Amino acid sequence: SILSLRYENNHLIDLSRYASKINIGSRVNFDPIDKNQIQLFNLESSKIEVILKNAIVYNSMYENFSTSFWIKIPKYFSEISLNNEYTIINCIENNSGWKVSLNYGEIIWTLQDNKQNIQRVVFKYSQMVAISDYINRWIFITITNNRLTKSKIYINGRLIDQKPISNLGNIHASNKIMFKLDGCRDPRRYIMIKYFNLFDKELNEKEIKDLYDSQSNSGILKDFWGNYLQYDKPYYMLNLFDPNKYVDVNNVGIRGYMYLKGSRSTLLTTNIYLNSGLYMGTKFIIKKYASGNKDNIVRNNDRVYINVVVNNKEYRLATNASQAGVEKILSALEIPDIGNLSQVVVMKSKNDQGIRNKCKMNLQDNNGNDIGFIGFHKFNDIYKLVASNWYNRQIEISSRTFGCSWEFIPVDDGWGEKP
Ligand SMILES: [Cl-]
Repeated sequence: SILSLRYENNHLIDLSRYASKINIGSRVNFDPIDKNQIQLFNLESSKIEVILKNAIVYNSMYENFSTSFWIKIPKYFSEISLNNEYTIINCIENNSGWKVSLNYGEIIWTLQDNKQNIQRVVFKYSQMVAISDYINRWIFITITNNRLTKSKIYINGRLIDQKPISNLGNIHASNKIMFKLDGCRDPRRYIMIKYFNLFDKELNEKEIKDLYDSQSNSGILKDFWGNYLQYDKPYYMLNLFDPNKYVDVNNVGIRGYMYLKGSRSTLLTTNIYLNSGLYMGTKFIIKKYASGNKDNIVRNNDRVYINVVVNNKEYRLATNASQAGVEKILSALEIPDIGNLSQVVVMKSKNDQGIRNKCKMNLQDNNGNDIGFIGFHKFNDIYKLVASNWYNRQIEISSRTFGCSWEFIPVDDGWGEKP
């Protein structure tokens, strides 16, 4: 790349061979979990300016170029965000160049030539959706530009929009890239952004997929928002196969069980959003099995215990694998009475090919034999949580199955639901 903006040591740096200078304002926040996760507020002092080396300033009718980054965009909460396009990444000087801008439910790429001809490619996402892949979740952006053909915008490696640009003439962009919310009327607006890159070519579909995969951190489990999953952090649970239900407990102890039951609440602000509630049901807390590692990030193949919170008390997710049948119904046990019940969970973030997939939880007995992935099964018209090796086998012979994929949802200020 010709620009690779990364946090190292105690500063943002360009890791490219150009080592372009970076000026940060006083109100830029870096997430302590991973300081590559940059937070920009709607404040004049919340800005990053890259001073491009002269050699890489864009001034051409013919040179191809691309950009990639990940972004997490908080839910739009009120009418003040309608019909308010605001720049976030600015490389326009003297009315020519490129920029990334946001609006209500949009990510916009703009090219402007030196006669002020414009082309825009746009990603549109709805806030009128039960459970969104995009609202307040880290998503991978890629924009490519071939001066003889098309601009293209990709989301998570998938082509979303393309437009011809061969009618544009000379584009003379800024020698500065300004990361800053410019013209945003929502005082509480922020963005989170990571892994910004600029490339002096049109990336192809394979390069885009490979960049998406390589930047996915796939040896690390992720929460619903795309942040690293953590130990000792309460999470509300979502089963991806039956997303309108939430987890509940039918009594503590081995003679009770955990189950999925309908129906998520409705969150609404008239004409702004209409979503399923996410802060529902029995919270789970992931506990370390292994001694000796201070780190609170949950990694692929980590062994864990799962604690369940019921009326502000913790219990242990567990089962007696001796019960009849392949599907082992899970219970919330008193921790002092866990005895030799099966409770160790292997956490999984990636497939046999090292590609990220949704969180799976493989229950093992105390000898480390698989009891199976945690999902659910219907007994007596109730969707009880289970561990079942049937899931493991289906994955092993198909590489795909349904019911044993989960999301962990912590409270996040980009979502705004009241718990
Ligand atoms: Cl504990």
